[PDB]
Amino acid sequence: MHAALSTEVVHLRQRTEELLRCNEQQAAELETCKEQLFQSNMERKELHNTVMDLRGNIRVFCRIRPPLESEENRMCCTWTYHDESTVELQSIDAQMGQQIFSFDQVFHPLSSQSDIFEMVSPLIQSALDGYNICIFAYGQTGSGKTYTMDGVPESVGVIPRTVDLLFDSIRGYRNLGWEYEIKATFLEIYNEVLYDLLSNEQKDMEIRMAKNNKNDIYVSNITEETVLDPNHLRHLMHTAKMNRASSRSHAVTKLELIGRHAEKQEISVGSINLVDLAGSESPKTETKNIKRSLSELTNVILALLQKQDHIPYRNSKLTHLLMPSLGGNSKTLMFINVSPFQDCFQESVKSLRFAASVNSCK
Amino acid sequence: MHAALSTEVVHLRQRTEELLRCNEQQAAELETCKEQLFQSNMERKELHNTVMDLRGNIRVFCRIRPPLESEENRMCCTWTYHDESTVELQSIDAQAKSKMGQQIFSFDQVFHPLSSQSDIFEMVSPLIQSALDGYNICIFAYGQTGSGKTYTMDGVPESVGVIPRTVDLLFDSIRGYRNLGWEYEIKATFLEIYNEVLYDLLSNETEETVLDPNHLRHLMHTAKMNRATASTASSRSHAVTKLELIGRHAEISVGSINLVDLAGSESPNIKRSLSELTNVILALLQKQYRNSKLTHLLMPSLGGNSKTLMFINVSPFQDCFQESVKSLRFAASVN
Ligand SMILES: Nc1ncnc2c1ncn2[C@@H]1O[C@H](COP(=O)(O)OP(=O)(O)O)[C@@H](O)[C@H]1O
Ligand SMILES: Nc1ncnc2c1ncn2[C@@H]1O[C@H](COP(=O)(O)OP(=O)(O)O)[C@@H](O)[C@H]1O
Ligand SMILES: [Mg+2]
Ligand SMILES: [Mg+2]
Repeated sequence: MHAALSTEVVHLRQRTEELLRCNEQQAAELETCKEQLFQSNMERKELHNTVMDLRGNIRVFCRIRPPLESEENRMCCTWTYHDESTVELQSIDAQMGQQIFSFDQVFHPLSSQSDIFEMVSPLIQSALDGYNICIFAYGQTGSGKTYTMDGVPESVGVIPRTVDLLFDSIRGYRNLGWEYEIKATFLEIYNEVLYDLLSNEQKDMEIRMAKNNKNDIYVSNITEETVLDPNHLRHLMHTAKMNRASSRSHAVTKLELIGRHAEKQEISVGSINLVDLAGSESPKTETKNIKRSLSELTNVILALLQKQDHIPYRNSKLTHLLMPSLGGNSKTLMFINVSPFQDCFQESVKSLRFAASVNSCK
Repeated sequence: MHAALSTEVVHLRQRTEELLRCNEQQAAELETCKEQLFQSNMERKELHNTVMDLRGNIRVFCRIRPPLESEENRMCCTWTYHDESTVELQSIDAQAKSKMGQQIFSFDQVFHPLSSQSDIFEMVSPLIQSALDGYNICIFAYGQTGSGKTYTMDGVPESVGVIPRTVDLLFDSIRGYRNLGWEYEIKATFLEIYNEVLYDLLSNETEETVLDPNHLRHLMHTAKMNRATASTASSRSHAVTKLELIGRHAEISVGSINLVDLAGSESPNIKRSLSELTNVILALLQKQYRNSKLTHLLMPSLGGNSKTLMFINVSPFQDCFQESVKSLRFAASVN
């Protein structure tokens, strides 16, 4: 019947016209809501940045690790916590002035990995909002550096926790229209010489100005993996640590967050630089450059603090590598790891001595 | 053939199922968006608290009231909002931008004339829950007559304000300390001032605890009514409202609440209490009392270790311009 079809058409055009209409109102609401969400996050980002500014763009921490179940009769020095920020160490040698230092926070032998991450988590957000972060673990060998950054399968550290935070955040960000991409890169620094950790073929790399920014950095010939998913990253990390076989080398692991918002044509890029510094201990029993680097690094932070105008980042491979992350907007976390034992008293006092020169900068 | 019109019935069935799927697609994106937008608003407001708590012990909010349903003939000046906390006013006449032509001030928050009573109280909220943690909160209303002070502190039975709204939460909080055990006693109080002569909003010529939510809500409205002031018979009265609290774990958590509705800030009597409050306040901020009955009276639920809060009410009218600028100036001065 032609009349049936004719009637089904007229109805069809009716449902189509009603749907096109109701369909254009959603498009309209979706639009404003989109705009107000972008605008809202934007302010949220700024409100977050203010809080980071108020707690400090450069904060120093202290972490005396618990003693190992295998060597304990080496009477740990005498530790006293004058408050959750100030700590003092005395030696058990029967008779300097005193040895007391202030931090932004002090973690004792019972502070869990989870507890230290809580000092870092806020920064994973800043990196996602386009800021650069640097996280160091400074101290003598055996004091706690590696266990703090990487950790142990039994109890994980800063880096593994950051990746879980990253992917969880990144995943959520999608609901805002941001598509994030992570650039992974791992490297080492023995004698002012850079070594890639995702390859074996020796190749000479070097720090050079970046394409679209003479202020940014670029390491030529290094492996820069574009993370596919957390499996891909887990593979990369395990693979990295693999070839890392030391306490006289600087291990840097950089994750660069490239956020791309398509419909708003806005781009965001921040970076996390997790550094497992080399032993700060003094030579006893040739290690020229290792004392250079560490001092250069601690001088650049001290400069950054007193707002020194022209800073010589190039005076060292490391300080040159992290230069764009030691800049203005940047935030820097510094974990001073320490050993409780007697034999480390003088060494431990050396480490801690950075806490005084940091705030004496006022 | 004409049965060839089955071509269009088919072609249409698709457009139909097309716009149908596309209908259902936008409804999902729009649900996620409102969802996310709501998460993004919460975070923003909490970080905003952390910021205000991190810097000072005194918040300043600015509130611009919309034109009353009866003032379609009053001219307004040009208002400009640059942020959520930066507002500027420009006079209507040219010769006005001839002298320091830039009136722009910054506060912890600026409320548009279309801001709901709930939007306001939402900034105050964080301070009520703070009283049960031991502090002395202090809420103020400042501005000329016809600005929004009373409407903000109290409100209208159709639209409740801060003083009422607190109450609600004040309890919903105790319903939370009464879990493993803790008991509270709401010591309410109601007074006022006229010309340095304190009266009372309860009896006629006076602290009674509260043992019933609506009970507190009663002596509250009683006071509201006992507050018999039709316009300038209230242009010089300071409507204070003490509300001390105490709690012992079921070791006596003492807090407070000091809601105030100051007198018109514009030119007139004495009104020194204000020029006095200002000094007392700027001096506290400077961080280093009986010049007015007011200051002296609430000279403890202030000072150090107490979170205070001030509202600056303004009218969007051109004839108010100097008075407004006078009010923003003051606030800014705190700023
Ligand atoms: N906080 C800690 N808790 C438990 N073990 C720790 C802790 N810190 C360090 N260790 C132990 O120290 C040894 C090597 O750790 P680490 O301190 O990172 O060396 P380095 O200080 O040279 O980086 C390991 O046996 C590790 O388990
Ligand atoms: N934010 C507002 N929204 C709607 N009306 C308001 C607002 N603020 C004040 N008003 C109106 O202004 C009039 C007087 O209010 P109010 O500001 O309390 O005066 P005063 O500042 O002298 O105490 C009332 O009619 C009130 O409804
Ligand atoms: Mg190590
Ligand atoms: Mg009034």
